[PDB]
Amino acid sequence: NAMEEKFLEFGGNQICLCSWGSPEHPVVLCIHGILEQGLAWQEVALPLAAQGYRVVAPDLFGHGRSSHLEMVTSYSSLTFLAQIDRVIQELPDQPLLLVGHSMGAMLATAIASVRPKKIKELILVELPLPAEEESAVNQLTTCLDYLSSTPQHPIFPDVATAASRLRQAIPSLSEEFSYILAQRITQPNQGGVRWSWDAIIRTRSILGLNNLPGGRSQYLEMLKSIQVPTTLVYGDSSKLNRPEDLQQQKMTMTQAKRVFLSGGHNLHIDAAAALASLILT
Amino acid sequence: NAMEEKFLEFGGNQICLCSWGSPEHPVVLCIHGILEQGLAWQEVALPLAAQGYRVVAPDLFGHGRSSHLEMVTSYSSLTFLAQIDRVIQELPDQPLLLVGHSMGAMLATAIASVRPKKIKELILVELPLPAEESKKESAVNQLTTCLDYLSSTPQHPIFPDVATAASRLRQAIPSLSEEFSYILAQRITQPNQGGVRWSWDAIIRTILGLNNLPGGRSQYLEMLKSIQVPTTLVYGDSSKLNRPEDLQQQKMTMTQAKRVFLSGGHNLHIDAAAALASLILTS
Repeated sequence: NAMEEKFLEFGGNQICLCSWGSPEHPVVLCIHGILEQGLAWQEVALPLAAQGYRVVAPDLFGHGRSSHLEMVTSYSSLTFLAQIDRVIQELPDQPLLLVGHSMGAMLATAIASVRPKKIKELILVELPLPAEEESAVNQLTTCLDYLSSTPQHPIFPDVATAASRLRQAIPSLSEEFSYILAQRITQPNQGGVRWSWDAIIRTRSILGLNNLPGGRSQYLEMLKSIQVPTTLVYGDSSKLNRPEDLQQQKMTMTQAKRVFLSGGHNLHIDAAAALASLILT
Repeated sequence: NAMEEKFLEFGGNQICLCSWGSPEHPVVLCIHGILEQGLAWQEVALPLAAQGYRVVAPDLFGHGRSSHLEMVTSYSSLTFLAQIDRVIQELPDQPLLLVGHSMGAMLATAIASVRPKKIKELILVELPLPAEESKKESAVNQLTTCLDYLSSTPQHPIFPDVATAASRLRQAIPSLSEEFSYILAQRITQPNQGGVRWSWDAIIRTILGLNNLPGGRSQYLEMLKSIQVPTTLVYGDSSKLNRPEDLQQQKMTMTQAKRVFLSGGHNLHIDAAAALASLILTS
């Protein structure tokens, strides 16, 4: 029943893999979104594991218990894609179910476009549309100044404060689950605790984590190119996608099934059971 | 006199700074191209140092004596740009002469666009332009090729001795003296599997998109157009790097740049080293 954790070496760093279920069972590979962690999948993972699946959810670099990258420029969608590809390499050589949430869904789309034989079904939860289109020089200046900044996390009195922060951000989290999440990504410091994920990732837009290595044009190509059965899952009260954004996705991924669940952006929390059932279908 | 090396820590890695001349003298910062090393600037650096300049040539990560990046995806133009920005932050706070060759010239243009107040003169030796790209969809194929490559573990050839490695350098750049070819190979070889291999990172020889920033030909020209610092475009009169249309494009885009043709091919830092030093000295 309980989550297991193991580390896998990659590129001089360590990837923390969270898993639930029997190691001999068919794999559901789940990719979390920005600032989250593999444990965020727990409410989806438990009913899947109960039905005979092995659920595997890596912490992306800089998140959860995975290594922070010592050189800031190593944080890129390309690095996360290589990380996920390495995780797949470590899993059994059978087509698996691939699920991604938000940034995780963008990553999953790229992985499914590159490794179609490995992907039995693709489930894209709250897929974002890339930014549409100022000068590259001014972009580059902002980026280089950001990379040299040395962002720090605030000091909370205790883990309970951190858990309350997570519940403010995702009101459907139980007190228990908010604490289980917060304790895994806090560390003692300066007489209290602070987040233990890499502070540099909090301005993901400037780091380019909102886009794939080839930019928007690579992303739109990918969406239409996906060869594997796919379901687009959205929260019926999410504000991630405007109506025109939903239409852009529907008109690009014309072969994808589309499902709306009861919840906002954070459907892995808001509608965990419904999402697990969807994956089981 | 002789080259000195000083190491600077950055991002958990080590940057080797090759330098010639007195530490208190005005700086000429030189950026080498792909597969080369800071020592490749020596023939330019000696006459500059003799005229009272401090010449500094960093080894780019994965090259020369700088660290290899243990995660392959770390090799990007942005990483090299951040590395060069870090090196500038380490140098005195006085506008300096920035010189780049080939890929190093591309990197030099980007850093000059970002930190113009730091640059007295920008000297661009054999500046490339990105090719006009096809509008055919190849981005899935490109990412596949890239991911497969990133997980490959290419091995360098094993040469029987350093003299053989030096011969390979001299075949690549015929104007290299036997002596200088040997000095370069000496620095970038190491024992392996019964002979010697290159000591730079084998993954760099490639498909990784290392040669250019994100944007394409059009975006890059906009960068070039924006350059406010005094600039000299330097070309080899027998170089085939730039077609006449590419030379024309650079001239049209950078209307305030001075332009000069030196006697030699692409590898002017070797072919025309004294002439290039002379040009730098007159800026």
